[PDB]
Amino acid sequence: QTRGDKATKILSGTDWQGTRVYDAAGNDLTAENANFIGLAKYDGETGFYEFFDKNTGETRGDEGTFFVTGDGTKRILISRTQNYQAVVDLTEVSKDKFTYKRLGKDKLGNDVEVYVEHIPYHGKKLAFTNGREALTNQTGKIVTNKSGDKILGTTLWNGTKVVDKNGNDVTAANQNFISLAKFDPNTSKYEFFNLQTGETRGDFGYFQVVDNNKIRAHVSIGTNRYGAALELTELNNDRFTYTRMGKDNAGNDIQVFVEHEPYQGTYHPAFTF
Ligand SMILES: [Cl-]
Ligand SMILES: [Cl-]
Ligand SMILES: [Cl-]
Ligand SMILES: [Cl-]
Repeated sequence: QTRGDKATKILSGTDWQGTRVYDAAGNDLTAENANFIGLAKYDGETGFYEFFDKNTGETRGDEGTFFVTGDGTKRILISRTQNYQAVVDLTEVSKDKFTYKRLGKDKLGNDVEVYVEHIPYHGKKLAFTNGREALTNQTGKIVTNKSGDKILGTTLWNGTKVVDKNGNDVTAANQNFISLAKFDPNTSKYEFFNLQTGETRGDFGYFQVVDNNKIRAHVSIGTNRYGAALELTELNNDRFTYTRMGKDNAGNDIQVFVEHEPYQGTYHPAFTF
């Protein structure tokens, strides 16, 4: 069990409610950062979260993938309904108290570091509006009795091939998806690098393999901020493959499958963050 695994178990064990927002000195800034206060339901098994309104109990319409980094230091959210991502530094994860810090506002409207406290919620029984759906795309063995993250951590990887749903090669139509990829399971850091030059593609941040090894989720904190929760269709020491939208050889928009295998080139890329 990692420190992230321990945190995730605690987040999954109860519903939560934000209580107060404080600066480090304990000045109450809740009214100036009211939007940081709501209810939450976390399901570690499916790597899924949903937020609800503190006063009414109704969904905030914000659901998606969450995780805690392996080292226990950060929570990542990737919203599939509200088109954002967030990384926050965790300061406590205990059965009676969950706290993170981030940027907020003081009474004069200045930027300050604030701490958002939460305690267990025992009000309305909360249910996911949608939940993690079934994921049924598969192109090879998907290992489930070992940590997905640890499988990615075994080697540098590179994209080797892109195929359509019938196995037709469409790699030349999707070269933008072909990178040298580095994954660190302990820190949950990933970075993509150019295969020709060894240099970062400027796409880097935090990743985790979630949902019984069926999703690779990541958030880019680089030049172009985005997140993704990509369904894995093969995952083992020889190969991993995810599916997403791409192009066919004619330039039509189609479902594609991006295969990766352990990298055999000469580069030994370093994280640039
Ligand atoms: Cl998601
Ligand atoms: Cl393991
Ligand atoms: Cl082919
Ligand atoms: Cl394997």
